[PDB]
Amino acid sequence: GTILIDLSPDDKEFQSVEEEMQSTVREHRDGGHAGGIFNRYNILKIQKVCNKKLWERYTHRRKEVSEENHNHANERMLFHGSPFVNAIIHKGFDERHAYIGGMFGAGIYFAENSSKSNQYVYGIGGGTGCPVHKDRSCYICHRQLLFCRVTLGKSFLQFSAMKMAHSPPGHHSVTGRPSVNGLALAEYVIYRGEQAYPEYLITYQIMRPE
Ligand SMILES: Oc1nc(-c2ccccn2)nc2c1CSCC2
Ligand SMILES: [Zn+2]
Repeated sequence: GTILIDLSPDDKEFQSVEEEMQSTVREHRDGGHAGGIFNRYNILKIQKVCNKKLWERYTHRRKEVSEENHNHANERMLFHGSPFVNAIIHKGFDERHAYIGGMFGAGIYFAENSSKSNQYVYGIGGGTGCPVHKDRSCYICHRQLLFCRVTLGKSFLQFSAMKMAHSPPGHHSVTGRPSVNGLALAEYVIYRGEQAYPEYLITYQIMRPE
């Protein structure tokens, strides 16, 4: 079902995805332990994911959420990093892709900062790093993450952990907001796979700083 269409570096679409990817980078408090040490990426490839079946399920669910939220789906483009990016782009988000130990329970987690999702590309805590060198800060191996369409609808806002099986009643997602003793950066959780579509597949390296 899924077709990958390579975007050209001169396309305005490639450029706006690239800029979001680069501009939403932050320096993490773990000193790069999980995701590596870098200030920016080398963006090699951005591909559009075209799967009609997945898109239609996504738009059908988006319609439902929107009608349940005063005609506002509250859609945003958000990043997702995962060792499962290949299964995701062919068959969609399902419960294998959930982060069970997440602070808001087993849902699918998205970030508005690419570097946050970069921490999960090789696994939770960055796992054991790249398959070839077992280096969480590998500059050689090429990484992939997704820039996704996410339907948040009416989002339930939290500053601290609260483990849930689904979005609270009358809500369609949970947003972790940044706070003093809490999160450094935002996080967004959906508990239904049809509320995200993996629109862009980004191949990149983290860059070694000067
Ligand atoms: O992009 C992300 N991915 C994952 C993740 C976790 C387990 C399996 C697959 N992905 N977690 C988070 C983010 C970004 S928001 C913080 C949590
Ligand atoms: Zn490597």
